[PDB]
Amino acid sequence: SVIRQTGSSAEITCDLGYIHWYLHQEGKAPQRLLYYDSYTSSVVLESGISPGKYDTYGSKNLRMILRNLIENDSGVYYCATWDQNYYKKLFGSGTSLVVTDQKVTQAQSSVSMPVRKAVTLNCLYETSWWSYYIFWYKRLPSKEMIFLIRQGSDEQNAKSGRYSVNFKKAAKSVALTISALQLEDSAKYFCALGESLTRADKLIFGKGTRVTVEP
Repeated sequence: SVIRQTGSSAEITCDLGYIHWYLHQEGKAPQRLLYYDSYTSSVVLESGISPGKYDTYGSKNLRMILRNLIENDSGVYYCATWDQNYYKKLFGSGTSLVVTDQKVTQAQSSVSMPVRKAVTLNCLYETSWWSYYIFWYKRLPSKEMIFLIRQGSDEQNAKSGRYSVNFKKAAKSVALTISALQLEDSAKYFCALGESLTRADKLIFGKGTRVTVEP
């Protein structure tokens, strides 16, 4: 939770070989800004992103500095990395900054359920790829993206714990159902697409869907 003001600079740190910095702005879906390889010190910026705006350093050490702040840099920044077995991308703690003066859509609306009752969150996705993965995450009030489930474009339906994906490739729909909804499940759930399991592969996110378990 970091206040700052235009023309200034900001140092997001990271508490996790390739690291991916994402930016998550209000009401928008999270997006990769770039990814950086420690080994090579190489950096690869995404389309439109301007070089010399984001500086990245480290390998305790890993940080990103933003160079010329502007209210649009406002948002919450995350560092990310593929798990050691590429089952999932792991996300860092999350850092909200405030500067002061292939498609994925989850249009479903804030939902409210009572406790110990199921909820199915919808997620529809567009893609040119023959093969890809879908990852569902839970964004906590602390702003931490937790990983939940992954559905493979060629697997049977995902089940893990209370989590269930009903996979419908023909219609590219992947709604997550959480089973015994409990108070703590009250969160915002993001649905993500990826193409392959590789150091460089990014995640394309929906804008997510608030769940509120009620007693």
